[PDB]
Amino acid sequence: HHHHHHMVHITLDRNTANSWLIISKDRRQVRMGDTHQNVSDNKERFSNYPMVLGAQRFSSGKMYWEVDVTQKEAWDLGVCRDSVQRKGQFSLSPENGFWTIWLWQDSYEAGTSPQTTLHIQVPPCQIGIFVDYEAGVVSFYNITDHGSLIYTFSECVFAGPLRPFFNVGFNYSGGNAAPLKLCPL
Ligand SMILES: c1cc(NC[C@H]2CCCO2)ccn1
Repeated sequence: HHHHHHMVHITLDRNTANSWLIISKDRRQVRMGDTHQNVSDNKERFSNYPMVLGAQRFSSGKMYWEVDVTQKEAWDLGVCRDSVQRKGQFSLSPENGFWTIWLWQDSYEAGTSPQTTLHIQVPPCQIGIFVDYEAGVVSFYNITDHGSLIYTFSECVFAGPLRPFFNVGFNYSGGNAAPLKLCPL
């Protein structure tokens, strides 16, 4: 792809994080802690899942960023509306304000409703995410496989400002402790 020149510097918003997440000093990495991280509760925190938002809000233009997922067994990545539900149970779908892909149990899927199987020959270690606000497009790229296309959501109805979206996943297995990292430009 040729989206690299739309690169944006994303940082994580601590205030939105589930209370078990640990965000690095530079706000560029996030991982699952083994306990509550001793923060107060607030209406912005995702309560039920190990999720966090980027601080940046997008309402126009073209934006691109990359995320490192090396050695993880489970994660969700993409964008979401600023006004998505934070508390309780919900599914990741465009109807609920999410445009996402994930890894779960050795398969990759797009967060449509119902979910769509992805066809990935080279398991990615870094994911590229492209948003074209005006066109209503969210695309995902396999950086490990020379930028090959993973998935495109088109005809998106964003219906609000967008924020970068992250889920580090649970670590019931002991094999999913590794962080998500925002990769340098
Ligand atoms: C199972 C459930 C846990 N709940 C506390 C936090 C983590 C994400 C959702 O809320 C923590 C660890 N194992």
